[PDB]
Amino acid sequence: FEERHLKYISQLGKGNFGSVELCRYDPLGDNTGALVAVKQLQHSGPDQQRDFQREIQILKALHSDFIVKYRGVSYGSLRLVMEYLPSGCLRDFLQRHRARLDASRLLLYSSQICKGMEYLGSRRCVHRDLAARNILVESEAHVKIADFGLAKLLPLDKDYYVVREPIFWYAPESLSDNIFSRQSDVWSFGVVLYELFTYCDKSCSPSAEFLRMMVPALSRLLELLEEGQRLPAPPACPAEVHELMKLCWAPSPQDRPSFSALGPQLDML
Ligand SMILES: *CCC(=O)Nc1cccc(-n2c(-c3nc(-c4cnn(C5CCN(C)CC5)c4)cnc3N)nc3ccccc32)c1
Repeated sequence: FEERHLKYISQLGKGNFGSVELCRYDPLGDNTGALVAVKQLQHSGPDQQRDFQREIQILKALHSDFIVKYRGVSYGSLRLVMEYLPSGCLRDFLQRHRARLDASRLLLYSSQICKGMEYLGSRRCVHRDLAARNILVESEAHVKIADFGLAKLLPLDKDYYVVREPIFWYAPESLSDNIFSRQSDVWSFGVVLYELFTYCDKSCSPSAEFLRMMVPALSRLLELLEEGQRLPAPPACPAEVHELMKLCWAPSPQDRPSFSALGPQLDML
């Protein structure tokens, strides 16, 4: 993509180090292009540049109807071009349209994220940042997984990555030892199920609820969880959905289900 032809339209979100923009790719120069989401880093230390170059590679190598489709890059500051999903992130989506959405639909959105994550597993990829806010809505019927800004691939003959270089979605062994894995994303998925069936309600949000249950955070959370404390059953959440969450939140990652194992259970409800 030629920088000069990525004609700016509007800004969609603004982060700590980097922000995303809405653009139209009009190479013919006649206001008739294709609408893409473009991502840059503004003020960013070398640590954040190395990360952005992986995202571009990881995201490029993924081909799944439940992950944001990479389109290309620009100038190489390097800009990452992706498809535009105008319904915006699921967290804010479930809030707005809470009335119209029912359990059946939340199951559907679960199924799709499950399948999505599963695919990441097959690629030996750990999202490390899986939550309702990092889901996006294509349509009422379709959601895609997003922000691979903290995604890391597994070392070629290992099931886990110890990261040296967010908190309420982590697993104990990620809180305690900064160990990350497929099996840790299953934990995180347990949390997104909570988020889904609370319609991401701010009041009983994962953040609020763990704060209401308890000196710093990481260590107070790691202790709570180690002691067996988990997030509450959401108001009207069905029994099977609540059970799948508990299984997702198992202390030992080897005992947590796989997305391969999760999918069929969610789909048969
Ligand atoms: C709920 C959290 C949140 O705000 N997330 C978020 C904001 C901005 C950009 C991304 N993001 C994209 C991406 N975003 C959109 C998008 C964002 N907002 N909209 C709608 C605009 C119109 N209004 C009325 C409703 C909201 C659309 C569309 N397409 C994409 N690709 N992509 C990435 C990739 C990495 C990080 C963040 C991304 C998310």
